[PDB]
Amino acid sequence: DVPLTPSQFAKAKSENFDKKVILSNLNKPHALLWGPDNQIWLTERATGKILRVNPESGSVKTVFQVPEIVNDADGQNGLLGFAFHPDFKNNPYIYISGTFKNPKPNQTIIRRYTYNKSTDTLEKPVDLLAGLPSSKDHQSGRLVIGPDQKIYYTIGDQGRNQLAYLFLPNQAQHTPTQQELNGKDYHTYMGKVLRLNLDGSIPKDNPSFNGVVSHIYTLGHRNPQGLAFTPNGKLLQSEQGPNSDDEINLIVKGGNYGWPNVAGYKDDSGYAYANYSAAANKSIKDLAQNGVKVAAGVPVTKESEWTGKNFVPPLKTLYTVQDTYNYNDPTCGEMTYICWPTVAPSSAYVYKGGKKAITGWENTLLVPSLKRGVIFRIKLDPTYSTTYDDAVPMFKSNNRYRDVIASPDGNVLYVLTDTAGNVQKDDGSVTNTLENPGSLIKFT
Amino acid sequence: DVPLTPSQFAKAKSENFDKKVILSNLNKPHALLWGPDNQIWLTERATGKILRVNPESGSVKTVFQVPEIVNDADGQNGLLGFAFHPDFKNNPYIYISGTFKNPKSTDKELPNQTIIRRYTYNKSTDTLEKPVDLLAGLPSSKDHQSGRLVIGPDQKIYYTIGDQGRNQLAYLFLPNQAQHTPTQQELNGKDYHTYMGKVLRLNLDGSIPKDNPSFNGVVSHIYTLGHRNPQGLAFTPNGKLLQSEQGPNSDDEINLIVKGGNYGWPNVAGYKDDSGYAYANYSAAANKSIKDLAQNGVKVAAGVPVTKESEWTGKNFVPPLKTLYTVQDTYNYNDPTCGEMTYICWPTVAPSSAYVYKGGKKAITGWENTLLVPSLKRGVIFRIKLDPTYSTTYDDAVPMFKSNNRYRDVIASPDGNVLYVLTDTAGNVQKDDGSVTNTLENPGSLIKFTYK
Ligand SMILES: O=C(O)c1cc(C(=O)O)c2c(n1)C(=O)C(=O)c1cc(C(=O)O)[nH]c1-2
Ligand SMILES: O=C(O)c1cc(C(=O)O)c2c(n1)C(=O)C(=O)c1cc(C(=O)O)[nH]c1-2
Ligand SMILES: [Ca+2]
Ligand SMILES: [Ca+2]
Ligand SMILES: [Ca+2]
Ligand SMILES: [Ca+2]
Ligand SMILES: [Ca+2]
Ligand SMILES: [Ca+2]
Repeated sequence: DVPLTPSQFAKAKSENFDKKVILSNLNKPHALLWGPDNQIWLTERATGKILRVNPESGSVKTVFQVPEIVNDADGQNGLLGFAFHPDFKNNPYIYISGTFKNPKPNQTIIRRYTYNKSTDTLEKPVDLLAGLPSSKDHQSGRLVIGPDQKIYYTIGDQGRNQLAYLFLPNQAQHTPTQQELNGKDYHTYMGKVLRLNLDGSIPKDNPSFNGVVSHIYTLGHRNPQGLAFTPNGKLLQSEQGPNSDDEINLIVKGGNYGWPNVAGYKDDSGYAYANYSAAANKSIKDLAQNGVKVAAGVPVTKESEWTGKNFVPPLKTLYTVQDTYNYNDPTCGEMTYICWPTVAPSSAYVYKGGKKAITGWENTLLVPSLKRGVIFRIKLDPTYSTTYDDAVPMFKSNNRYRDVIASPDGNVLYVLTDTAGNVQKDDGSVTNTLENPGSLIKFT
Repeated sequence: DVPLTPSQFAKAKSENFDKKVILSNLNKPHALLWGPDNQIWLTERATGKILRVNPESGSVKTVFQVPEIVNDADGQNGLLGFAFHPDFKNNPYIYISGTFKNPKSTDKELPNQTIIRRYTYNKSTDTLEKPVDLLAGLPSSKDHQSGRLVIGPDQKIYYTIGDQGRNQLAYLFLPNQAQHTPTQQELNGKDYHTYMGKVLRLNLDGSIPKDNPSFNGVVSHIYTLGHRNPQGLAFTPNGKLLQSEQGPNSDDEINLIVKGGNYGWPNVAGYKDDSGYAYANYSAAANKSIKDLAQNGVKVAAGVPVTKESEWTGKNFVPPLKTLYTVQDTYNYNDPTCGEMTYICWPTVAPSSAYVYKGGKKAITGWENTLLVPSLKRGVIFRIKLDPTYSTTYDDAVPMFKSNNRYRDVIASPDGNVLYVLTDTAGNVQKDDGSVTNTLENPGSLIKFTYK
């Protein structure tokens, strides 16, 4: 898609909705879910707390706090995954993923907790899968259980080939060896959508890569923070691209999603793969022009020059631009990245409507934007095969939307907001003064 | 997708297949189908003939010649639609569409109508009898007629009807109707002028299906709108409707036909990316003596209104699964390696058809869930892979059977180890070096390609 202008975003205030803050003092609220008790359960990434807010009153109780969660003030790590069991009534289990120190600097662990209604807390912990990659960047961590009862988990590319991890060789394309996988060497589990049994083991019907079946379901992802199933069993996803091509992808078994060789469509438009991990002298500066304009010494590969297999394109990109696009926009003062042709999707929620269904939102995908302070409504067709028209921005505000769910009746939306950060105001300029820090707000 | 280079096309020779010309010098062979009698049936667009060929022996027989078929030697009109009834044994019906004089016209060009008609096949007499007009009075012209006709899993006739070439070449100043929809009043008087650049869905008796999508309040024969020249149309085993379509100077498409979907033509070619194309409305040109620069709307003569794809106020837009090809605004549409024929070097392939490879007891390795797209101007058969559910494409369109021929249509034998293709009798094609020729290796031919 084509970038919306600062003007277009500013006029997307969603006047037709009543805004109402439920919670205010929250420490990096990450994910929120509609609990099996008709209560909203959210998480705090830094602290590892699992709250339970009464959606009708706003009363909150700290159910449990995941112990030893590591969190870098400058990072995206901490308590990440968070899901319930499909049949909670009969199987009261909660699934999470978090950043924990690795005695042999950190690892990522997918852990199952056992819910005790009597004491109303989490007990009997079992590690489903550990030794997973960890860094301060692009951890992703969306954890959902599918219609097949499998754990679907997104694990980012750890931020390799950019910023702090500029010269680390991106492994979104890398797959494990039978020998490594046999030694629980999950170093390849970067930029992947994992699919695992409820005991952390490898599903026997998982896709094969290099003659090897592992926990990998799909590959070639950057920072896929959005992951949600549709009423008909399809897997929609939202992902963060580089200076461009944030995506809405349809996850399919064994599908290769191109990162880092391809950002968005394979069109050689506005992005080229500049591999800094192969640069001669590692002193070379990343010009931050999305690979379109690079410093001498860095091997650049056109997406069209990629010799990949099973490449699956996005259903939509926010946004795709041409090579003439200016990645240094003066409108964003110093924070030049906020003026990049992206929206920074923090999640992906599939709106199931209800007896109070918002009119015209049938088969829509809600995608919250961090940097743009909007929540996108992406309409798809009844079969969830394609998108109709564009991504319509909603609830414009000086806030960084982190997640979003809807009530059963489906007339009220609950969104989480970043405790702090940079967001684009009504003009093209930027600010770090967030209107609603670490909050759970409700739109009716 | 990004355009292949002449050299990449050139090496797509396909040595892994045996090339064997069955027939030659057919009169503008258009569509071929695999008959129930395990014999190959093909159509001759100009003459209106229906030929039955013996796959192994090559014996031809003119089974039937559709009477009054109108065809301009220079146009894309004539006998178009050609389909058998799914259960041909119980229901021996052949469905066609063709250009016929319209006694009820009021124009120069626009003197013809397109008619979807049913024929009954007589076993012992071996010819088509008892003709039944199902839907007549359909738009007609020399350009973009499309005319693919398939019978859907729902027992409905699905038909592609091009935008009639409006807004280009000989119809440059005619207002494109791809996005237009019929009023009830028009539907009552059987006025189907708006049936342009559409995928029609109609009952077998030719009436409007009660469960057809609505467009601006009216349920008509329209299933999907906003098409240019959709020559490819084929159902996948799981009921999905795949389609191939010709774009302007760029953005040929592989589309997934979705009920009520707006495929955007002419305001959008390929993705809504505002890249390489722009909608220049020549019918609204200030001074109409102006010329069409043929630079895909990026650069147009003075006086012609131009609307960006992003400025398009349309709804239900469905983007293509793949574009052949998409390029940026800096693209040079005046490519000197094609010289006098500046159109063949454009980032397009002129997809001539769309065939779903169903495999079989001798299926080709790795061809599961593929879509064979014959290219006219590139002399290749693109093999496009999709996932098992036919939801997405895998990788790019791979060129096959490179040759100085205009591939028109393609099918596979039931066992799946041989491909049968039709080539144009005359026309332009890109040579291995990127330049143009009209010297076709196998003019109006029926070629069989057998696998390893
Ligand atoms: O393209 C951008 O301008 C931009 C902005 C932001 C942002 O504002 O937080 C992120 C990203 N990109 C991004 O790629 C990304 O993976 C990301 C993660 C986060 C986050 O807060 O967890 N922000 C962002
Ligand atoms: O862009 C092109 O270079 C190009 C080439 C050709 C061709 O080679 O026939 C056609 C077209 N475009 C085209 O747009 C088109 O609708 C078309 C129809 C036909 C045909 O033979 O029926 N060719 C072509
Ligand atoms: Ca980004
Ligand atoms: Ca991708
Ligand atoms: Ca791209
Ligand atoms: Ca064309
Ligand atoms: Ca289209
Ligand atoms: Ca376009």
